[PDB]
Amino acid sequence: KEYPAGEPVTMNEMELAAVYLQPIDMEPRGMGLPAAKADVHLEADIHAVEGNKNGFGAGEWIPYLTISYTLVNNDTGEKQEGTFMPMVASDGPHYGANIKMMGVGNYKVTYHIEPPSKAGMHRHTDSETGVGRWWKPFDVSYEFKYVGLN
Amino acid sequence: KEYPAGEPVTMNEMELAAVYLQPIDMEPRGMGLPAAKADVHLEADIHAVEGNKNGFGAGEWIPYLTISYTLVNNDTGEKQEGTFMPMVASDGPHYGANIKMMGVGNYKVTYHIEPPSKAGMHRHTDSETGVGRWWKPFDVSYEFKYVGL
Ligand SMILES: [Cu+2]
Ligand SMILES: [Cu+2]
Repeated sequence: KEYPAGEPVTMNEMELAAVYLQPIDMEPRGMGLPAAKADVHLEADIHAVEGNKNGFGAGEWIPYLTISYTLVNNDTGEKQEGTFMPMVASDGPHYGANIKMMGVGNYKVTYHIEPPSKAGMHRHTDSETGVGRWWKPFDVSYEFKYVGLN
Repeated sequence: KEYPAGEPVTMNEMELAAVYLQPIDMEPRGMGLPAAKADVHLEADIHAVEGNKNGFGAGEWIPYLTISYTLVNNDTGEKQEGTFMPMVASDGPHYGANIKMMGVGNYKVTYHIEPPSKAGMHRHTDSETGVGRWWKPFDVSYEFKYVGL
């Protein structure tokens, strides 16, 4: 049971979507909220589309991103902020975190995305094997209605 | 991927090959060997194969690995230790480094490989979407004859 958070959007030759699930157990455990103390596992789903200039083929996961989120309950104004961790689940690698939500309501979440160069991935720059410069850091936002999972 | 280094190995539901090519330029050339001071760019080409239990589909690049190498010129006995960086080129992501070789001859290179957990990748362990435990760190070796480029 996976829940869409807003609509996927394409920016910088990547398709970027936000989704959530019931809370997960992660290894290493003890980092972040345990499933029992969270309402959802929120993810950033990010893959190359056709035309990617940074060396990724269409559909490939984009690794080494640094992603922060700012989550606002629009009904109350209460917010929370954090960073996602890279992880892998049975249908592949993604970025995510367990999240305790802030009640039923209309939410907005914004993901601030930093390119792979900022977490240790290097690019070939020669004419023979090289790729283009990385895109500049950017934001994407999603609006969704949270009603709980049960 | 220009010059194959030995034969690919399939282990831990990954195919692992070594290749080298001419020295390349890297952004921003940080802690690494400049192309003008190197003989080759040596790479680890590592992708999941079918039955991978760690969440990767067939042919997918394995990200977040930590890889070091031990390179031995078997003819002279001279040894070199170093590490690879994650790297993207026109044909996709890989791990590699510019390397100064130790003369022409028969070589062995061993890659020492640590799983994505060491570089900060977490795993779902839940029943519905969880994956198996990571494999333990391991070595893969390649024998090749280096004659220059
Ligand atoms: Cu997740
Ligand atoms: Cu490289």
